[PDB]
Amino acid sequence: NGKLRQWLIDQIDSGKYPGLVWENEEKSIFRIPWKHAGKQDYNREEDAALFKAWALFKGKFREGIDKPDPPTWKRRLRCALNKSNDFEELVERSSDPYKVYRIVP
Amino acid sequence: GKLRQWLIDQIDSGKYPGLVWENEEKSIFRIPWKHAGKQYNREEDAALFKAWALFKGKFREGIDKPDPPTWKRRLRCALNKSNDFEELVERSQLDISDPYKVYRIVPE
DNA sequence: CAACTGATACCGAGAAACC
DNA sequence: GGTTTCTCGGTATCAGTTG
Repeated sequence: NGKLRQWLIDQIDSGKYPGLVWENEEKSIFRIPWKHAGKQDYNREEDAALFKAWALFKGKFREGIDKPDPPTWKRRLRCALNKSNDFEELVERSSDPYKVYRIVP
Repeated sequence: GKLRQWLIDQIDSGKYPGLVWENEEKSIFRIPWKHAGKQYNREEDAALFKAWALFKGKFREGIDKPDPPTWKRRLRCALNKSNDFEELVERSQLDISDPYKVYRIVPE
């Protein structure tokens, strides 16, 4: 139970994802890159990495077993972030597009 | 456990399309497992889940608001957890038009 | 129907709530 | 002690939009 919140915090603190950064000292709001896969500025490795990391973490994707599908990984994390009460996107603040999310206690 | 019989009675009834026996031994059956849209036979397909909530007194006409999603859910959570039935995943078919799941009645 | 979306239907694991 | 429902935290499909 409650794997998403802790996992995403760990992924931000990890520093393995460029653009996945905190935006205040309290570690309560963060920015998340949201590049479109069609556009040219879409570096496949770096812009799909966090979604692939969430599919791997939950066992939905297994390397060398299943066909990669970045669009499904993207949709899975978005649907999860919308559903979860722990996160709330701040829309008035969302070439390098992104989203901003606040963590609620 | 009123489920295990309740179900053979509804199969032998045949009051539900897509809900058939698979052998003359009365031991393996199909149960339709369609995904709702926004509504396309929203009452023919919901009949079994309605029947189950009516039976177990979870839905009394004129007292509760109808709710197809939770009628199918309850019946499905019951069938999967039940010990009187097992699913034959190798024969289930969730990738066709008019899809279904196949179960076996274990004797006891 | 490529990628993407919100809204909604759906699912399984415990945790109750019944029987 | 034995079945069925309830909770919860996600995941999947629908009916479109290009977010």
